[PDB]
Amino acid sequence: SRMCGYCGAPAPYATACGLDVCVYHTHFHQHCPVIIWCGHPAGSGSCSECEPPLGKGTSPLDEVLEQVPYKPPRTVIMHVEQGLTPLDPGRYQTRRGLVSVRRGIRGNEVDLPDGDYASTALLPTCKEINMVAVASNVLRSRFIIGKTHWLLQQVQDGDVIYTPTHQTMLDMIRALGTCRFNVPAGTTLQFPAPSRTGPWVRILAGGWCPGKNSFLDEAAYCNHLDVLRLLSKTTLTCLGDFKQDSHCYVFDIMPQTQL
Ligand SMILES: [Zn+2]
Ligand SMILES: [Zn+2]
Ligand SMILES: [Zn+2]
Ligand SMILES: [Zn+2]
Repeated sequence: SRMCGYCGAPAPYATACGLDVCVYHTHFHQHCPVIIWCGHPAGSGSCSECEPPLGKGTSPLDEVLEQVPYKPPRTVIMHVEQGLTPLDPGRYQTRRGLVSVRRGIRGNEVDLPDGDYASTALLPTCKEINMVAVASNVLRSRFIIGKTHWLLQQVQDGDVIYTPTHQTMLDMIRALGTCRFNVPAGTTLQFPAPSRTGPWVRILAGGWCPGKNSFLDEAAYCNHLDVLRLLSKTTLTCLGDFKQDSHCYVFDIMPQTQL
């Protein structure tokens, strides 16, 4: 049961960039195309139903997306046999509507009859963003105004520490000492071996993973969409300089603490 990334209402449709949207919000997403009930992009004028003009979006997500130009992927054919496809896991727009492809024991599982289907993969740009949750969680978050001794006192084994780059991830691992992590695939840096115990250290672009308390290292330098993705699922304790395009808009609303 998918919910609208803007307002939280039931979302039968999705943007090309991966945001779920309700009937209303199909027409307020200027960033990229939204295929609607008639099968055409909203406001395209391909038929009577998609003739009405688009509106300008009023979510700060829409402001963030002004700096992220939509790059449309090429149409690829999804071969399906015995409920399996060669195409990677993800969400795809087809003539049967939206279709999910999930990794399983046998391979990439997809709930479609045997055949070949023209498909357009949705981008991960706005994957799992929920602005209703962001508005709630940001007010119960905290930006903490090196002072790594503070982090060691507060951090626990069940916590998760998100971090922007491979370099910042490496430096966080050295500062913590004993900690769990997965070494990023295709990295030029020399990471140490992950311990059996300790707090998890995860690369920000990997998205949200369940944890007790969550931290955002160098929050001012972090990708805006990834931050929103994180605040869609949990409150954060943000770290580093407040400022150093600019930092994400959420940090103007977020409560602060010194020391
Ligand atoms: Zn909506
Ligand atoms: Zn979009
Ligand atoms: Zn139409
Ligand atoms: Zn600001």
